[PDB]
Amino acid sequence: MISNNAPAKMVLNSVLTGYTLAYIQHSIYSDYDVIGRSFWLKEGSNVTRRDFTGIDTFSVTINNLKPTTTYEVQGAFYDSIIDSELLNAQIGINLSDKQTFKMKSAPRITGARCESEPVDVGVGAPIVYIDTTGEADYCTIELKDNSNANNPWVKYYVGALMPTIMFGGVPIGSYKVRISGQISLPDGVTIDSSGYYEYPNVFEVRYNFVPPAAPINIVFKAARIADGKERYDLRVQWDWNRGAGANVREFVLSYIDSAEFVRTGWTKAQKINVGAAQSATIISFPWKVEHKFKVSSIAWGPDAQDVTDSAVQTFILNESTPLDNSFVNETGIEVNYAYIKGKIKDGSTWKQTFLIDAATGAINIGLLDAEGKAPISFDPVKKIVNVDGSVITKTINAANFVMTNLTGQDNPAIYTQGKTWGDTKSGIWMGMDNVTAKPKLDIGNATQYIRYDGNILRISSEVVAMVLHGDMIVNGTVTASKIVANNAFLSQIGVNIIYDRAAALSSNPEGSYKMKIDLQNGYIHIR
Amino acid sequence: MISNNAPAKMVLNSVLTGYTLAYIQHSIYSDYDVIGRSFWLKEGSNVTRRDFTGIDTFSVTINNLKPTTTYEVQGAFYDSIIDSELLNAQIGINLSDKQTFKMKSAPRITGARCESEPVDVGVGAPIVYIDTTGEADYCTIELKDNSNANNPWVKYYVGALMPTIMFGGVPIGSYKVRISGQISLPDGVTIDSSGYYEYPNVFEVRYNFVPPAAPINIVFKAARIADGKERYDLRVQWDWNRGAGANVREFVLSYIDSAEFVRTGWTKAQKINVGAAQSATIISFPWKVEHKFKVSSIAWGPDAQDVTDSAVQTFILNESTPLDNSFVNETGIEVNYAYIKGKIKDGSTWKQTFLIDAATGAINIGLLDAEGKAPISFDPVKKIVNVDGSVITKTINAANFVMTNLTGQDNPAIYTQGKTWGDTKSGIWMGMDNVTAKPKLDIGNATQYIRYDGNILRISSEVVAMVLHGDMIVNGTVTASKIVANNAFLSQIGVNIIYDRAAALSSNPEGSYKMKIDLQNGYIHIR
Amino acid sequence: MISNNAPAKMVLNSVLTGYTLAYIQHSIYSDYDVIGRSFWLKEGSNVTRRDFTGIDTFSVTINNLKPTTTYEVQGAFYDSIIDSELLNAQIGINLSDKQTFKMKSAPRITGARCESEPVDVGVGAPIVYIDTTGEADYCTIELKDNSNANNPWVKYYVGALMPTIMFGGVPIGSYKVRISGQISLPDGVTIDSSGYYEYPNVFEVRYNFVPPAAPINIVFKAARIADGKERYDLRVQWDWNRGAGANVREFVLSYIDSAEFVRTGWTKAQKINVGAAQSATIISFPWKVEHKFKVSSIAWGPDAQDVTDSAVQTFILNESTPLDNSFVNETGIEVNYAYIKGKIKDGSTWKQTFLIDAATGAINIGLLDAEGKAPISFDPVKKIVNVDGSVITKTINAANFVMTNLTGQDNPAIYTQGKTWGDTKSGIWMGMDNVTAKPKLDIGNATQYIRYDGNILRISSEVVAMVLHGDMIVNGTVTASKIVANNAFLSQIGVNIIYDRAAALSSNPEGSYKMKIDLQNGYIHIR
Repeated sequence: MISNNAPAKMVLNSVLTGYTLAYIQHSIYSDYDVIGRSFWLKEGSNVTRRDFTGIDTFSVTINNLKPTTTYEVQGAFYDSIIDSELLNAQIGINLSDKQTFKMKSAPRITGARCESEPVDVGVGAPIVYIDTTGEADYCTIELKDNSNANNPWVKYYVGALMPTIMFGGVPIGSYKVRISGQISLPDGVTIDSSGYYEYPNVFEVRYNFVPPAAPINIVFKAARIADGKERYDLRVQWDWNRGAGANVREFVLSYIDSAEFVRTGWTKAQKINVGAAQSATIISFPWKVEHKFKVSSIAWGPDAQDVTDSAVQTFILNESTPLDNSFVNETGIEVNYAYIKGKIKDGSTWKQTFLIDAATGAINIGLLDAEGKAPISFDPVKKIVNVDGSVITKTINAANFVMTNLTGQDNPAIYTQGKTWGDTKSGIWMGMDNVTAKPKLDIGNATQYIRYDGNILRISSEVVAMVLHGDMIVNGTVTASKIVANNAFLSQIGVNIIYDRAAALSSNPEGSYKMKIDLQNGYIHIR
Repeated sequence: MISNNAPAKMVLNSVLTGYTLAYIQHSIYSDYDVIGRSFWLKEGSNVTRRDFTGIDTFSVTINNLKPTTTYEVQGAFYDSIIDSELLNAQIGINLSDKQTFKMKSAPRITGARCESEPVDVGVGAPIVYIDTTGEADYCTIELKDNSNANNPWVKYYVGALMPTIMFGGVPIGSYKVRISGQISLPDGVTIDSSGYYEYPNVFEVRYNFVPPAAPINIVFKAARIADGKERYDLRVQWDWNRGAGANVREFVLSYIDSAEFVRTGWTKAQKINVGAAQSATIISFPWKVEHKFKVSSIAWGPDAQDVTDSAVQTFILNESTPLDNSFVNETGIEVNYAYIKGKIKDGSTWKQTFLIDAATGAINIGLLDAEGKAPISFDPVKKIVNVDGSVITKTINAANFVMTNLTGQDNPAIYTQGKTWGDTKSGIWMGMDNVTAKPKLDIGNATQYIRYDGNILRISSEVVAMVLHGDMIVNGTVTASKIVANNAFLSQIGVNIIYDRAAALSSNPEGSYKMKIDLQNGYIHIR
Repeated sequence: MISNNAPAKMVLNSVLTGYTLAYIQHSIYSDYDVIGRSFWLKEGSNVTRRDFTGIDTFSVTINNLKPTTTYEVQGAFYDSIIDSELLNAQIGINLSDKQTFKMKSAPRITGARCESEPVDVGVGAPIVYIDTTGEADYCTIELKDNSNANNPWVKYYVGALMPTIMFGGVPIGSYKVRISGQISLPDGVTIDSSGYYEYPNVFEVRYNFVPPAAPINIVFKAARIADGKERYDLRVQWDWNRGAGANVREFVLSYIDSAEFVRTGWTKAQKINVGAAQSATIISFPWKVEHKFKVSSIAWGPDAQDVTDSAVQTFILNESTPLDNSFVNETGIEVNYAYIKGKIKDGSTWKQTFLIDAATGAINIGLLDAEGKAPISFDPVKKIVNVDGSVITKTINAANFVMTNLTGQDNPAIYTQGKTWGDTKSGIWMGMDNVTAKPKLDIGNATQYIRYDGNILRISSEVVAMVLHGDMIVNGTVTASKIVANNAFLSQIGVNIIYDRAAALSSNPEGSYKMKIDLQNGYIHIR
């Protein structure tokens, strides 16, 4: 009736599994003869045995646990009654009920990625999205600069595991992430770590700045003029779309002369700043000289910028298709590319005085009365110098005598307008008449006057009509109808019938005489 | 003298209170007959009893703790000596001193709020301010997209509690936060959680971009001209204030013609970019044509922008109140809106030659000598064609004979200036004199000349004065004072007293003769 | 053979050292008479002793540990067999082997610093770099606003220690950091803290915005003209470098008139916006009027901006060194700063008609035939009014008779060009000839005409040549060669030899007569 009742059945109160060790909580013992414990483990197909001599300890910590497996543990006590052999056999020794414990998996990375919002401008925070799927309580994460050969590892986040671990403040450059970890145990000193695990491939952080797209739908137009001077205004309009790249910042409008691009390309070209309205204007655009127009979509990134330009689009303003042209405000001196002129506004009669036209070289002055001419207007085309009138004239240098533009029917002459050779009026006419080819002339009326034609003259008037300043040896014939004188130193005579001035000047020349010597019929009558 | 001394008094070494369970540390036992422990709890007004059979365990973990209350716990041991009845009575059984333990409150949220700095431009980090006021050691925080019906919860921060928990990197969109938690215990396996606690109302994250305010205090001014051509320069100045909205970015100056706004509104309008100086300029502004001016305060936000405009303010430059006008640099061809002219600079005498004025239509040429006229200046107003002098004249087409502008006192005439009909000078005068209504004329001196008046003539001169080219039947009277001839074929005679040229041409016509037949007194003297 | 074998040797299973307390794990006891433990500690040169009465406890927690030292601990048990004296002596009492434990150092700060990327624009996250080098598991970090006298401390990060602790979201203003900490122990209730440790000197957070540098390498140039009107175009180019300050944002080009800066400085000055191309252009620049040009490098910071300007650089365009000048497009009215003119293009002959030059005051009209003159061109310089021809002339006001510009050798005269006094031609000549100083004249041919010289006349022609309208008292001499009449009322006579018209008019005046009374030789012949 003497026996050694074996120590009571073994129970396992609590199990806490580390990565490579499990801390197991058990019950108390008896039998006064115990030596230790004999723990059996079921790996799934193979079994192992361990021994823990010394009983003062109140819990056990198995080690050398094969990674990633659920084990079944068997508790037990043994005394000197049962030897090592029977312990191997496990008969007579009490054993625990079957309990299986899970090994917490190592910290596993499942996704690493950099991301932020599409950067518009300025400096923005780039976030780091690293995803882990293990289990621990003191996980550690480290980064290393991939660029250089040596890079003392750097640890940035230490804490509990998460499906997605995100933290900012990382530098942009190359950095690859390793993963570590530890698991705690109620026994204070013991602490189990995990093997380092680096991602197979590095990743690179960068700002989300992306070059934008160039503007499209370029359209042109212009306002014809300003008030005067024909200042032609050119406006540039275009549409820029959205959907790819970065949010474009402002623009820059660049253009150059057509004839200047050929000699040199897009250097020294005309450039102006642009607003956010997608349309800038040139207020005084050259006329008839073409131009190459380009619009640039300048972007802006946190570190620098980059520009995408539209395709070249040349255009020139001409007399075709202007709009918004209500700047024709008459000012009295209307300078235009097609003409420079001076006019005087009045009522509804735009009375114009001065003009120059670059279409026919016409030069006009003074108000118009002719169909297309004015008193002192001009026309170098089909040249003509046309003028009239002169309030003050105290001089000439050449005669201004002949009349031309018709060799025969503009008779060279200075005369009274409206009267000529053969008019009863008392007007005048002088010069070289050409309807007779020689000078005509007439001064005075048609009865008391002086007439002349190039060949001959007719002066049917007297004067007081022989006034004498010299001695005459008459080369013509001296005829007459009557004669009164004081004496006569003659040469040869004629007197048909001798009257006397005793009768001649006396009344009736056949009057009182005393002897009439008629030499015609033997007539000597003596009284 | 036989007794079972009850197990010694019970002490509670340490207490650690979880949310729903308290881990209590106790002392060791004796008496060889113990069964377990009998813990009494004082809720404040009601008591509960629990039993823990089995003594191998070294500490206890009460459960089912009513939330948010300080409990008084009573430790105890009991043996088979005292039954369940006496255990209920609690007499003879030793009891512990009175200790009260506090239950740590659940994780409580007290404030949730999004905030950052007022965004000027670019992408900025929006922070999330969530405030919790509980107590735990493994607090968890999760966000959920409020927008969609289904949103797999997301956990972002795991760590110790804090008065204010702030973490960035959250998306802008809708997100509401729940709160969880756990509390650890020295016993490894046990871990107590907390019930989920979602904020009653969601909150929405957004950038701190706010529309700015429009510019104010609009003021205009202009510089009158450029060097020449009267290029009028218009400047726009305005003041933009600060204190509300976002930090404005740049501006855009838009304006349109007055007469064009009526037909169409703020479309196809003139627009230019603006700087940060709050003032942009138009270098060649139209003259006398009004304009509607608006200045836009374009903002810029991280995702997009928005513009607040000022009120319309129309203005036109005129002859009133220009400034900074020191561009009057004479160049010799001064084109102006009020006149186009050409002048020659010299010393302090701005000698001007050419002119056209858009105030009176005046057209001027050549240097001035008259009060308001020049030799070939003009004035279509009160029209007059004024010219003088001609170095070369080889032609005319009409006579240029009459004189007008005074029908009577500008006598039609071409004559020597300074001499006329009745002057002793040897000058000339011709034409239709009108102070007598008919031609006056005089060629030569006052003694040997030819005079004429429209009616009659006076030629007091001779010629070699009867030169004869024809035969004369005299229709007047042929008088005379002396006569010399070679013969005479007469008709009737008169000879008072018969002298002879034997005496007449001979000296003393009463000289040598031989018989004088005087017919007056019977006088026949024969010698 | 009776003895009290002392309790077996003392072992120390595990040691966990707090800041001020160490939790030591030990073995179990025996001997039925124990009282407690006697722990000896080796500070390095001095020893201390402690006692722990009561054995129910299974581990010990020494306190009052001198900071920052490695201690050697000695375990022990004692029974009533050995008294306090022998316990002090430590003979007979069993003692433990020698174990030394390290005290974890307090949380030490080694570096505090604010840093971010150099801010270009917008709001950016400023990070806080605080470096700690201690050891704990619940480290705490707090910030305090240095500016104000009272600032309720704020705690922002709670977690494990790290070589460098970085967290964002801090306000910019003044903030100084303190450091705290705690260390956990397996015994649940006990928790050991650390003394507060504030950095000796505060630090201030600020954005990394820094003022940029002004632009350099300023260079000027211009395009001469537009199509017409001589619109001079001025371009401004400059280079801005990189390496210090912030990334400059855009620019602003400001300039003012030279003569206006003296009166007032850089106020009311001309200003235009600028693009990122570092070059803006003025399309119509004043000519010959200098200008002061400044280019501003406006920056942009998260809160506000700041501008650094370049040095003043004045320049004026003149006839020296323009470029890109291919805007000379003839239009027929070429307005220029040096001349305003109107010309008519044709073939390779740029036929020019109208002109005004601001170099010599020349005014030109009509096509040119002279070396430097045209029919109605002008030259107020060395003044001359030159004109010719008039298609219509119906009026004059002064004679236009005299000829001048040569007092003697431009004879005042209106005459037929190419003929004068002494030519056989039938032309004319009138006026005041000056080579004789008095009028010359001739009308008609050289045989039947009227000649005149200022003094005398020669009319070698007849008329039907004595036409009589009055009665003549001849004041000259009336000579003759022949006489025919009807009667004669004479005064005194002469008749040499009495013929008769009975013979005179009859043939042979010596013909049929009847008595010839010759008074010369006593000759009375009677028939």
